[PDB]
Amino acid sequence: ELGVFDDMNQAIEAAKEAQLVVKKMSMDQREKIISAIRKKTIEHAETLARMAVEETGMGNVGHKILKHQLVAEKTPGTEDITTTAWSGDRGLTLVEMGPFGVIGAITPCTNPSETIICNTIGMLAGGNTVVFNPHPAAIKTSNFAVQLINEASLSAGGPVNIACSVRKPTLDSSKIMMSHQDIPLIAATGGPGVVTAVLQSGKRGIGAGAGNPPVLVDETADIRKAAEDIINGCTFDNNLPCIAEKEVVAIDAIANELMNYMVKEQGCYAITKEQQEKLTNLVITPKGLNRNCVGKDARTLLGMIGIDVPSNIRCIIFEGEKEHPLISEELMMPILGIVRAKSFDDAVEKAVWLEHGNRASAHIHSKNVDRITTYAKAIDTAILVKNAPSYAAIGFGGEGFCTFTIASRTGEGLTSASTFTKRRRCVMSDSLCIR
Amino acid sequence: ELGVFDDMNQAIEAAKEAQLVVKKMSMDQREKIISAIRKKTIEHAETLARMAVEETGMGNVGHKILKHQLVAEKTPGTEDITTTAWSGDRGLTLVEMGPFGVIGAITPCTNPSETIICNTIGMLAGGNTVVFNPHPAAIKTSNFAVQLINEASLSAGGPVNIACSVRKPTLDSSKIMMSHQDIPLIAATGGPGVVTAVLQSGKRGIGAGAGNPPVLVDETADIRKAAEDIINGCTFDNNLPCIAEKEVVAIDAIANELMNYMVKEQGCYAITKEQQEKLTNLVITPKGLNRNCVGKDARTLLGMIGIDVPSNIRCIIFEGEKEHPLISEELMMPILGIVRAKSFDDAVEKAVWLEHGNRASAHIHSKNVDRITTYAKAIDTAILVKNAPSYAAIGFGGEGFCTFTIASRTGEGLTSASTFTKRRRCVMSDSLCIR
Amino acid sequence: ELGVFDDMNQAIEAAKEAQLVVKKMSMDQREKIISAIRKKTIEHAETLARMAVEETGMGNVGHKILKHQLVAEKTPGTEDITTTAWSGDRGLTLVEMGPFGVIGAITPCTNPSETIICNTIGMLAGGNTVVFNPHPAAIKTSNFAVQLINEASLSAGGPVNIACSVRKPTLDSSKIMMSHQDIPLIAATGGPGVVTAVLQSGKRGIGAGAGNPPVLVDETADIRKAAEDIINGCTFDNNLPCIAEKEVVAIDAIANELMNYMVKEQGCYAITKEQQEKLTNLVITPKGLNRNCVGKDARTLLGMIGIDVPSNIRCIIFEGEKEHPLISEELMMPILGIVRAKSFDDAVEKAVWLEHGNRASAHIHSKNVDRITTYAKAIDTAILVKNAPSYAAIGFGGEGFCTFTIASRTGEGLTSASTFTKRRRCVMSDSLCIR
Amino acid sequence: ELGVFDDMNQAIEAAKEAQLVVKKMSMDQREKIISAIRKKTIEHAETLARMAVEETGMGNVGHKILKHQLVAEKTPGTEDITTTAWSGDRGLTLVEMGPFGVIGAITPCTNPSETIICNTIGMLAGGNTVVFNPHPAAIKTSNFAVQLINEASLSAGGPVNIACSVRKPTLDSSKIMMSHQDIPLIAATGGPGVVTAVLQSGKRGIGAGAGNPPVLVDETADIRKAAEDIINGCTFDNNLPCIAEKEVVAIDAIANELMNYMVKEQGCYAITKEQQEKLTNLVITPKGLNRNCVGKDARTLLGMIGIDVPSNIRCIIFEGEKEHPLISEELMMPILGIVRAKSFDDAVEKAVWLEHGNRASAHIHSKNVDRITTYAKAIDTAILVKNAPSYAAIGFGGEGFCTFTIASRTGEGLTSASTFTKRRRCVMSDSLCIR
Repeated sequence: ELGVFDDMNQAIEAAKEAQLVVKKMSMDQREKIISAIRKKTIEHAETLARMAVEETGMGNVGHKILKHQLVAEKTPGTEDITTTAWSGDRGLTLVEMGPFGVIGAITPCTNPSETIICNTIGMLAGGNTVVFNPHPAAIKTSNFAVQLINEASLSAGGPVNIACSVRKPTLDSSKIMMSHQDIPLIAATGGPGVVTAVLQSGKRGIGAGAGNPPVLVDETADIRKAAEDIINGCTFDNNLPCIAEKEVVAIDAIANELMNYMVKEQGCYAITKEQQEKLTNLVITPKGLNRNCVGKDARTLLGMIGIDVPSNIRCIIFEGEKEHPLISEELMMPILGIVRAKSFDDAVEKAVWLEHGNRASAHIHSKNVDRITTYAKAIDTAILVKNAPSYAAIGFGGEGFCTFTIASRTGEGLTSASTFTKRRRCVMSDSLCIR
Repeated sequence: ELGVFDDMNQAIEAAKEAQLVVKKMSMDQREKIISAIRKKTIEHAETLARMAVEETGMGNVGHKILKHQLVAEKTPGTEDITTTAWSGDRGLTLVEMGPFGVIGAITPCTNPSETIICNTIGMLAGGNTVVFNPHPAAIKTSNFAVQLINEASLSAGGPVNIACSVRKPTLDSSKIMMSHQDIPLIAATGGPGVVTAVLQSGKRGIGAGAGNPPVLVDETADIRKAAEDIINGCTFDNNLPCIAEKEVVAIDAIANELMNYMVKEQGCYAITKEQQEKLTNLVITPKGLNRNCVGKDARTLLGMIGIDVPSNIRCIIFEGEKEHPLISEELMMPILGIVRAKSFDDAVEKAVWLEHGNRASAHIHSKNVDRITTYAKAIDTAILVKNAPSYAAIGFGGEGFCTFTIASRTGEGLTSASTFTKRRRCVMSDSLCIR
Repeated sequence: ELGVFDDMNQAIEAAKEAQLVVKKMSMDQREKIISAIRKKTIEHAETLARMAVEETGMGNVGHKILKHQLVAEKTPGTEDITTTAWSGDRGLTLVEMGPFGVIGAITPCTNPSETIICNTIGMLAGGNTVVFNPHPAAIKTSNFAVQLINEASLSAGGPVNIACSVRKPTLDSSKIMMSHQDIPLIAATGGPGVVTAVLQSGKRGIGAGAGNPPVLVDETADIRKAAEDIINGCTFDNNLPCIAEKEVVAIDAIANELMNYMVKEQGCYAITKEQQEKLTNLVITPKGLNRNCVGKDARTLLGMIGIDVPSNIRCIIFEGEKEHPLISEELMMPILGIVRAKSFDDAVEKAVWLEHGNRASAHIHSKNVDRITTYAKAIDTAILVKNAPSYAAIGFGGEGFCTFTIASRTGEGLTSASTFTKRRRCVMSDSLCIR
Repeated sequence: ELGVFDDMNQAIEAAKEAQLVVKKMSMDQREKIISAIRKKTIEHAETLARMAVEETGMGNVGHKILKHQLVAEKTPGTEDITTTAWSGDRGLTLVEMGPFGVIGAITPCTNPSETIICNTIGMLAGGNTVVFNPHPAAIKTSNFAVQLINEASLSAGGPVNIACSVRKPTLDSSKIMMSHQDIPLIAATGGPGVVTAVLQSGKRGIGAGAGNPPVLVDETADIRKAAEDIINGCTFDNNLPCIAEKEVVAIDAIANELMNYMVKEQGCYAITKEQQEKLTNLVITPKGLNRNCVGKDARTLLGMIGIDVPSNIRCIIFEGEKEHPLISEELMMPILGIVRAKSFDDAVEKAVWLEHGNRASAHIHSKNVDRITTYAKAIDTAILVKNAPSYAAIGFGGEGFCTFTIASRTGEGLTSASTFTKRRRCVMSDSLCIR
């Protein structure tokens, strides 16, 4: 299988060879390989999507197809590689973005192939190659994505092995990456466990940690549209994405109108105190989160606690305190609690507890510039969406490019090609200021 | 003593308090505190400089005074904090540079107070505070710099403790910083030992590793000016700075002219094979580098092996192979070997071995754009100076700002305020595109 | 008198000589001359201000002193001159901002010395010199400013005649500028008559035309603060500035609260229908605008129609239709009509008529992002201030730099040094891309 | 015929209607219409090219096809429309690029359809429409291009009349454009006569004046490659383009080698003093330039003075003084004199006379950074190409985008969408700085 290897040392070596050609390739040559990856991704997004659902049991196909199309269209390519110039009496100074080399990447089972392909477009654009240690739940999907990219590069004249992976990811294979001297950067896209581990590797780690994104709704909001956007956003790929709304905080005065709209127009099903407890018991085990529930549609989750509901039901909503464990905990499930709030200031405090100091993602619906500003300042997230669904944050219905590696922990924010370069200052003294 | 504390947990706590005021300070308020730090630095550069020489035994006062003046003048302040905007049908998207929080910093005995103050200007500009664990050889100097900054902030209305330090740095106090949960970023300015250690901390580490900067001189160079620039650059603060030229590679045809110029006009003293061996024996011990020699002027080093020379001698030069240990090893001494080369291509290969894969700093004298380009591409350093002394790389006689934390390992290059921020995307959907 | 000449051909020649030195001056040399102009301006703003009031009869001293301090502090200098770089396989391409040469400038009697000095800072920063043909009402003031700048440049090592003027401006002297072959650019800061004339000169004309800036206030606005900001803005330097609010459009529901606040807290005096007609008769003559009224404080204007009012009265307000000639006409007087509006959409239409297709300046008080966006899009002005006084538009209490030459007609917007340069592309083929 | 009208007032009105839809179109909608124009241009470049040659008698088809493909590929679209943001304590300030409206354009018979289409892509990207008054020699070609664009916009959902023209251009129809109140900007791409006329119109004129681009070759140049590049560049589309090399200045020592290479490898034919005089008599008439010679290939021009030469001859070269009228005069003919020069400084002086103060285009072959810098500074052109053919200046084999409207006179340089917008500052006070 193309770009896939029996072990990590082989993956890294192959990748290191290809990178010697990649660092000397023009922008035009890289952009061709990248253009063919975009094309290959679109052509196979149906295959990639059903693979992920079939292998992991999570998410759904129509949303995963859109995810893959967003990656192909809006992931930055070589236009993201830029140069700055200062010139004056003392000459010209240039600052460039040079390659790192072979980058290691650790990728999730939620957006497995989206991450792999987004990372590669970016990383390749900057003259890097990349070696993946994919989540073992999504290994087939992941290595299919890898094989696609090499197909795409083979199509565009080469080289082979711009992206490599291993046939069987383990912890041993990931330990070998993180102590490999040929690898100076690792991008970690995953939970806190893996991110922490890369920032202990002795290499620079770009760390995409977790979150619990709240969405604030105040009384100035368009409430009908707020309902629509929040469910759309929460339920996207069955709540798998890190950015998706996972709990609401509603100003008291409009909280009934919002929730009403949610039931009556957005396919929401309000559960009783009783039903809340059996669902909590289901989705939160003594072992932590229920892997069998993560990324499951709401009809399926309701069905699992013996509640039969119409096929047009797509989200479980209820009103609860912020400590409610379906509210305080990141579930990656179309399960959305509403937390009622006395005041905007109380709303901000509740939202901030709920975000859990992650400074990952948070959302607001308000038409009031002071309100937005207040919330923005206090919540201090890598991402803030105002009056749209969360996925606007990655260019689905909002300005800006797509990524799947949001580096909230180590601070690079929404990663692109430029993230994965080294800065190089070039000082041409006392010449080449033409003024 | 102001900003200085008995232990690291106290340092960090004080710093964390001040940062709560700093993150809500305007740019104008930060820039005032920064303006007063610049002023305080200039007023006390004579004191800072003689302190460093007196405490460490290294460098010299006139050059250290200039180093401090460069920091005050050319370290970026709040103008380095920038914002990007994308607007279109789907609204306005902003990307901002938000504070990290309390940054930890580990600083050297070579440019102790320069680093402390440069870091602080940058870090403060971005809404951070900073806690230092200074090199223990330069603790007095370092903590004097710290106390100055708090004086400067006290002068500008507060707050106290924007920069903190410890009375007695140790390895215990640095371990406490690197495992402190209140600290998400550490800037490490030092050798590979300390940098490696911060990249194992579980936090993002900005890593300023070591080097061995070569300077290539070809036959198109202005040779008389190349002589002048290289000695000036090599001998600056007795070769302490990471960037300074520490070995030459000369195209054979002009190597005699260069070296001749060096002796006859630049205060160089050519040593014999005999004298080379006693100096190697002196400056390289079974314990590694001779701490008693590092940063010593050439008259002093010559004197230590019983060679008496006129006061106008400032650099030891000789012709040798690249493996010669005064040539291959970073000495931080005004000791500069010349390596003769058949051809430009041979010159590039020699220079590349000598740089030792650090991708730190390298230099060239050539008037030929293809030559410069060839060398630049192959040497791939964070810094490349063409036809000037190395310190042009930090704005002394070259375009661009000053830093003392050149992050060659982790890839941020010449650090400034913007380095020490987190990126924040703000998506204002379907409003505030005024076009 | 320094920089001032008997005739325009002499002015231009002297300016052309100085420019030969200016185009070869470093940024540091220009910035020194500029730094001394900033300093000289502050030191003499009291003199400049009382000169203008005393010579023209217009405005007031305290506000003119602040105007001059804004120019000194916030007019961009040589940091406004920037360079862009594109590098790739085909080499390096630079784009620079090169000088025009000798720029001609035509300046107003409202902000005479502010314009002269702002233009010069900018123009000098870019390697130009400048020749002024000052408004004849403010010739003394204007040529004093000129003489100051040459004093400032003399102080900083030269050259003399970076700014020149004529002892006696006329129409003949301005015709000679506009047909002078040594002058490729003219900046026209004045009414439509002079701007039109420069755009007929055969040279590039940068055209700062007139306006009638409306300020919209809706029901979401902070009304008490809206009152404060609008009077402060309208009455600044007795309404002389082009940007200042000159009429209000108020959403009906809060129009009484706004106007009430204006009378009770902002020193406003509401006039009756009767009093409106005698003031209209006063300030609008068969000859057009009453030169004896322009830039007069409200107590003085009220007094002129025999209405005695307390010294604490600073603005004349009344409610009227938009066609009311104190509302529809730019008066440059602290005379501010309020136009009541059924709805936001009606408010936008009224404001748009009132702006008169100038696309100059307009203002809004609203906390609603859709409202702001709607208004912004429809009014389409070079300048839009939201929830502040108009002078925020030039950095008094708002982000961004200062100018006094707002080129609304020819489209360059708020002029700075970069405006007054020529773009130069430099294509270095197949070299100096170091990546 | 689509977008073409019987008279100019109709053209302008139709254009003004379409622009009301264009100013409210998203970037995505504009970029679709633009994408279809790019596609339509490529599909019909063979038709456009042979039309121009057949109608004007000038240039050649293979080069015109490449010209059209460069326009389609490298003319900037809506990515050229950008936004700047400043945020701080006082809020957020945005600067946008808003539409002008209906732009008038005057276009040449040399690159008729290239100009029309390049202008339109740019102008449309910024929310403008455009009305053309095409050169009457190339009216069919020009109006075919116009009709294509409307075809392209019709294909992409509309609107019709984004570009308009007249069936029969005259001076009356161009006078009506230049005095039309619905038109605030005119782009003039043509000789000095038309540019001067637009800068007398009372509107902002963007003025693309003429030139005489010299190419300097010194002794450090790659001479064989210099020969190749200069002929390729000079002879491109039979020397029609404004940018093309039209005379050489050669350092004496390598001038024979260059010229030798030109004859022996580049299809050059050296003419005698005798033959020079009959060609001068041919191509320069008492009426000025010979319209029957402009843009004719060298075999044809040689043939016209009775000199029969092989089909492989593409350029007429000779050695002459700089005043030689085939050297000093812009001919737009593959006629290239070599001017021999004592020294680089003499070479620079000769080149500068030859450029004739146009500050249009100039070229150099030198590997020496000080040489390039010296020449660049003294020649001060909108365009400078180093070591490539001139057409690198527009992205054929050099970094940067394509244009056909190089505004050398009025200073905007290489025009793109951003040129044809008005700047708009938006000051959001004391809100929407999220930091």
